[PDB]
Amino acid sequence: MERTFLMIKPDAVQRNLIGEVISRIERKGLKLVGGKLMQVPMELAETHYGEHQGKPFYNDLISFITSAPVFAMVVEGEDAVNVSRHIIGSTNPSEASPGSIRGDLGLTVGRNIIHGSDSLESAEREINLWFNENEITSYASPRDAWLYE
Amino acid sequence: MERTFLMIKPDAVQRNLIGEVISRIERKGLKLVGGKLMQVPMELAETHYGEHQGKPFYNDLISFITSAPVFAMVVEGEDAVNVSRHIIGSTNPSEASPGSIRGDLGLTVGRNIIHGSDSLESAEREINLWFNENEITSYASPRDAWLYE
Amino acid sequence: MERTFLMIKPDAVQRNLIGEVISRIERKGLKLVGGKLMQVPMELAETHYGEHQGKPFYNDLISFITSAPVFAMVVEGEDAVNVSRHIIGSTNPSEASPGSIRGDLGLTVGRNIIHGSDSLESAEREINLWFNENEITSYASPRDAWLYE
Ligand SMILES: Nc1ncnc2c1ncn2[C@@H]1O[C@H](COP(=O)(O)OP(=O)(O)O)[C@@H](O)[C@H]1O
Ligand SMILES: Nc1ncnc2c1ncn2[C@@H]1O[C@H](COP(=O)(O)OP(=O)(O)O)[C@@H](O)[C@H]1O
Ligand SMILES: Nc1ncnc2c1ncn2[C@@H]1O[C@H](COP(=O)(O)OP(=O)(O)O)[C@@H](O)[C@H]1O
Ligand SMILES: [Mg+2]
Ligand SMILES: [Mg+2]
Ligand SMILES: [Mg+2]
Repeated sequence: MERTFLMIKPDAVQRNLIGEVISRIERKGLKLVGGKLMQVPMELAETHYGEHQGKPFYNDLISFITSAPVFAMVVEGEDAVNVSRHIIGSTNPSEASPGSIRGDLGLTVGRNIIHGSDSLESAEREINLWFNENEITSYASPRDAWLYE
Repeated sequence: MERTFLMIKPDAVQRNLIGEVISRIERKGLKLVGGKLMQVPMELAETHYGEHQGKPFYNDLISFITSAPVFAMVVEGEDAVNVSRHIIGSTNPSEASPGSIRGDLGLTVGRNIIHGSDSLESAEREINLWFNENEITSYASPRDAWLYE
Repeated sequence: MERTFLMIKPDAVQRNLIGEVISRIERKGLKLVGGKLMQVPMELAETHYGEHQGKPFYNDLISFITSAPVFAMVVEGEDAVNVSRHIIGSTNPSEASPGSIRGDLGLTVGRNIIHGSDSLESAEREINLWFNENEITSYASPRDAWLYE
């Protein structure tokens, strides 16, 4: 089944919102298949956020993401990449739909709760960057027969 | 006052979200006026969803809706039909607004949690199809003085 | 730091939705810095809602806002006026996004749960009108370093 990379950022961690973010992912029908609380080393931060090296927020992003643990996830489900982006909401929490993770819990664009892969291509890159395959489980669940034709 | 027919589908029943969906309806201010847990007969499913007869998903539609019990409901309030459609959200859960029942809880279009009548006339037909009048109660909520001018 | 005036209306008070409304404000990141349960004198209502004096709904507005107590608040945070309106949703709960306070909890345009100031000008006006400076507390919170760069 399709997989994406999700990551609860240090603002949500330091706000004691880990369970609440997870609940939103779970209740959507997405399956957690990889999951670890970890500190992000500088090298990992930078390769993760490589595409943004040009920009004025870059230094502040790298600092932020490396300032306290994140909860990194691999998440499975039909159309999982676009589904997750949909529930996460716009990069800017003031544009994100109410009801979305960022919309409900994020205040500013730079501190916006959670990351999700932006495409299949960047899902497979990020999943490989953050996880080894031995860290990723595969398992059938009761509700699987009810989520899918 | 205006009434609509809502039905918590088998996916939400088998995922144990009955209470959660009812709560979404109740806090919107809609009044539950009829409700029963029931298995859907083949004949009722087919007449209820007859407008979809030769669409590719129809056989799946009919097998799903008959596969386990549903929670059938008559709900009352000003503009109940549209108000209900609005908190249910789009047919496809990944189009449905975050914060809507389908946006938050459904994963795929085939398994989208809850049904609501799509028009005033389809509400009266579906209400009549699913309930006899002696199944529909009549009562004043203390809250009404405050939902309306 | 930018601040705005939010007011939980007698309909949410009379449906016992006070904590639930306050929770959506808090979890967005907004900091409650002033707050008080109070009956609204007629003159306070009239000056707060003076703009609408001509309109056909004005008399209903005044009677409604004075029918039971309200919860008056001053809330603080970056872009607080717009951020507040965003989570609150459109005046009409039927056009407000699912997931917003008005979309999930309101039923009609006149019984729509909460007020927020509509610009920086009206924020300062409403805060001054409803509160004295000595009822508005100023304080560092733990989360602050995680909401903002
Ligand atoms: N204008 C900005 N100011 C500060 N930080 C930003 C800005 N734009 C993006 N960021 C940070 O960079 C992260 C990645 O940006 P981008 O990849 O465009 O969005 P997304 O995280 O939604 O995929 C954002 O989630 C955010 O934390
Ligand atoms: N493209 C599709 N693939 C699978 N199932 C579908 C599809 N379109 C509709 N359905 C199913 O048929 C039901 C009724 O369809 P429709 O009347 O168009 O939507 P709604 O239920 O939003 O009014 C939907 O609730 C869904 O269960
Ligand atoms: N057509 C209407 N009918 C009844 N009440 C209305 C109407 N329009 C506005 N109101 C009431 O007056 C309040 C103030 O109106 P307005 O400033 O237009 O909206 P908002 O409160 O979203 O800033 C609304 O929250 C609502 O309680
Ligand atoms: Mg991106
Ligand atoms: Mg339809
Ligand atoms: Mg206004």
